[PDB]
Amino acid sequence: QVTVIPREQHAISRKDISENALKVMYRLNKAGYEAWLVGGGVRDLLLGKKPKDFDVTTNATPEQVRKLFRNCRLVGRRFRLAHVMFGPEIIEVATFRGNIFGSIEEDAQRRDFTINSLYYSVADFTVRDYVGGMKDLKDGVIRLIGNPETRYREDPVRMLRAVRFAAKLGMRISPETAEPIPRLATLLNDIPPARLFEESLKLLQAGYGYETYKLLCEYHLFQPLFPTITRYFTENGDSPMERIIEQVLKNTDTRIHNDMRVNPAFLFAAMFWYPLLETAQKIAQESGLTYHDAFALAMNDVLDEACRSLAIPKRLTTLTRDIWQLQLRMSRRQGKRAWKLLEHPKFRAAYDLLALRAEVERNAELQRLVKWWGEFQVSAPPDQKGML
Amino acid sequence: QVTVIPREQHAISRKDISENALKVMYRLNKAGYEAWLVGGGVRDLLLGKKPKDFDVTTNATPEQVRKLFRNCRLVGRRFRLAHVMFGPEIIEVATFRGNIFGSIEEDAQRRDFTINSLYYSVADFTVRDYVGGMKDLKDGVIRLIGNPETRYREDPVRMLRAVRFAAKLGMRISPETAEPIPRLATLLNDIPPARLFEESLKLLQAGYGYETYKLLCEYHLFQPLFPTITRYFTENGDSPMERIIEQVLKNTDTRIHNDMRVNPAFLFAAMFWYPLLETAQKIAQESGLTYHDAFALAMNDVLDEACRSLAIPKRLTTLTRDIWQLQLRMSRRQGKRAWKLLEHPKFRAAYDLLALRAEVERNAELQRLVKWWGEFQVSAPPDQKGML
Ligand SMILES: [Mg+2]
Ligand SMILES: [Mg+2]
Repeated sequence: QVTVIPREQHAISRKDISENALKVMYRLNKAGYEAWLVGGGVRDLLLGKKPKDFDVTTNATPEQVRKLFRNCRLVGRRFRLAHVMFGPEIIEVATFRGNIFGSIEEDAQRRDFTINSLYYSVADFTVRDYVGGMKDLKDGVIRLIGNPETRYREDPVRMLRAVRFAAKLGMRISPETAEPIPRLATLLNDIPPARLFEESLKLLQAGYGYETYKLLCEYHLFQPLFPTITRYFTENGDSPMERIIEQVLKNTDTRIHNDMRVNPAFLFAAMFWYPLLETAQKIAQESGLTYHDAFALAMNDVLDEACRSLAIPKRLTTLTRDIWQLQLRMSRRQGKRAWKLLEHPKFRAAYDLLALRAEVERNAELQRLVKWWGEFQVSAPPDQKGML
Repeated sequence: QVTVIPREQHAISRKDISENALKVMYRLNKAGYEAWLVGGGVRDLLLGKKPKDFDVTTNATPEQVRKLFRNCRLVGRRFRLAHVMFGPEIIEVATFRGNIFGSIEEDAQRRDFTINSLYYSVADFTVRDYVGGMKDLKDGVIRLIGNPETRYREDPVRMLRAVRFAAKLGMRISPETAEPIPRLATLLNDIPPARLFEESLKLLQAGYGYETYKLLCEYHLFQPLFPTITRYFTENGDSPMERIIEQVLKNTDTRIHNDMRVNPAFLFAAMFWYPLLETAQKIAQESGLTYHDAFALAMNDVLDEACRSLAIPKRLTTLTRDIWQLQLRMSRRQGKRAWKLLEHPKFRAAYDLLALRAEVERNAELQRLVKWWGEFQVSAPPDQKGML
């Protein structure tokens, strides 16, 4: 009913707050086609927040669009979606969708959620709401577009996004859009591990991982992704592993909010720590082997388990292992062979994993290794001498 | 004299300590060529220690050493002196010198010091002492070769080497080999700037820099190199700049010896600190403007006149700029920018410069900033937050 809403009444998504990606819409409008702003920004802008990306949408063949920007630095590849560069600014320019494409209204339906589907045009300063969009955005409601049941089945990932946005923005998930999940959760295991990875970092790294974890668990959507971990929760609720994941997420959340670059390998080596430590002690007694070699074995075990669900890059995995290895050495009350560690490119991680280990296990013996490497890592060579 | 010494009369020097340049010498010997092991390690082997390098000399022309090795990996270039590469152990094979190329007695002549001219042949397990070498190396005396006065004028840098070895091994410089230095020192500003740099680092950044600095001051060899510094020495003997330098050395020494790695950008940024700080006081209290901007000129000046003597690469200077910059940033008690700062690459250095600035000045309003940044960088995010 309320399809087109004008500048004065829409929380002024004030023209001037649009990264000059207007210069790209202009070349479109000034070229016969029409161009719009969708999801990402238009959502945030209308809310109030500082948008985190501007995505334009046009009705120009992904072909015509390629022609109109020969002078421009457009990073090709990939169908429908055309890319354009400036500085630390890249502009997504996707053609509508629907023989394939068609109206701006046809496109508004293939999109996932309501709020993420509001259109803005700089030409008339109006925003088109061909979905609950506006109302939902107002009430703080994440609502899936078509028939939940059907869409989820078509692309199970949508279940994850539905919960992610729900935790990222501070709103509740739509009723008819929430029911299906607990059931269909299982449906993710049919997804390339390559992807469940990509989409997993967008959940926990991204800066809202604590809340997003509170949800991914309360919708059994955590199960499919992290079996190796699910397995160890204690109905109790205070397992030291459980605490570790909660904290490491609150902390990784702080970092991302205070702009501090973060480690993806750290995250995993933190979550999978106790389960690793468990499979370590298990193979120890069940095969009377030496601890250092039992643990060294367990690493391979836990990884190809997780790796089975989340395709983790061989890159990140190497580090992880190291972040763990150091958890051994760093305890052995070492001597003049410690400088060697203080130097490891991973000492920082390893340390911060020991910061936590001592924090959650409220173990005084461990918390000593930390108060020690605490001094020894910031000390100066003279004192660092004596210390050893 | 005693020209040749047998393996039964010369310190261990058992062929089994000669890593495997042996395979480079054998290939020559099998070809009707002379293989002598000369220089550093050949000296050390006698003392007992372990050779840090293995170089070899032969009566084979450089274009001959090329044929008999066209197979192996020759990191060629460099007239004379061919480069054989095993990998983490590269061997140098250089041709005898003189009309151009000559014999072993001829080569032993154009060689700087005594102990650095003993030859060894796997062929007959004998060391060749054409120069004083043996005696010198026993008594522990750094004696030059020909006529001190003329060789120093030939290549002034030779004097720097004189102290360098004098410091490294625990030996004394020969009387005749010393007399000229105080007088001839000034001959160093007639030496390319970039070249001094090499030889400057070869002195301090070599893990002997404390003993080598003292010997550079006692022979007035320091002055020609770091004019910008000499200028602020105080008659009283131990100012704050005069402690800062002895410490940065004693420490950069400690590191190198406990096989750590070391930042040169740091070494300098430390020495030249107070001087910069001095050009700040004047540039400020005169032509009076803001301490920040004043301090910004103080940098360009110091580096300019300092880089007039030493040729510090644009690279190194830029990191020096940083370490200094951070000394103010870190100064002002504050936060939220803190993380944005803790993430700075040259932060590790900056901290350690404050480490010293506090030690030397004994000022408890700095040792205070240290006890802070010290704790703010070892504790995890929950505390790192409350500390602001
Ligand atoms: Mg982007
Ligand atoms: Mg060398």
